[PDB]
Amino acid sequence: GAMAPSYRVKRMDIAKNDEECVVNAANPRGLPGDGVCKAVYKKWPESFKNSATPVGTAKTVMCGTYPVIHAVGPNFSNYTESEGDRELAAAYREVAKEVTRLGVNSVAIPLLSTGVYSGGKDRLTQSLNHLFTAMDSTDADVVIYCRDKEWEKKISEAIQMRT
Ligand SMILES: COc1ccc(C(=O)NCC(N)=O)cc1
Ligand SMILES: COc1ccc(C(=O)NCC(N)=O)cc1
Ligand SMILES: [Cl-]
Repeated sequence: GAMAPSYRVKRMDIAKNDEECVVNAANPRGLPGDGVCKAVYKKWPESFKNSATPVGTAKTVMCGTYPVIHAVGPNFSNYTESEGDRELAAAYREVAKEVTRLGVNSVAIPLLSTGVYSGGKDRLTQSLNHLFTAMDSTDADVVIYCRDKEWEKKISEAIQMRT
């Protein structure tokens, strides 16, 4: 574990992380996709060998020795708010099991079920609270990667609020 487990947020490309493993905002089919998924595909394409996995699950594939944890958040265009919420919580619980299993001291993570999976809605608070619920019991340093200047501020405030 980390000596004093922490949360941090950075506004930059998760493909340039300084952590021991990465969480991909994957699709269920292991396709290159767009946004974070496409950035992960460009940096670690070997990790998309048999990466397909259902909604609400996480599947780890090694790129060399570097673990990519493919986490599949629901697409809120297809799910009810109720069922979407349940699957988004579940995907994060599966990320926490994999981070633990791998024995890493740090993990880079994006906010799942945002952007194209958001169903046209700001889900910063919903996605961040499910991330905390899952990762609070892990001792890895968690570095959250974001792509909105306002989101960086709000995520940073939510981390400080709890400390
Ligand atoms: C390539 O990864 C990133 C990382 C961050 C951003 C971003 O913050 N864009 C919105 C803005 N410039 O306010 C975009 C892409
Ligand atoms: C109002 O609909 C939306 C839908 C999606 C977002 C969102 O995820 N923004 C952050 C990002 N692009 O990473 C915000 C608002
Ligand atoms: Cl960058």
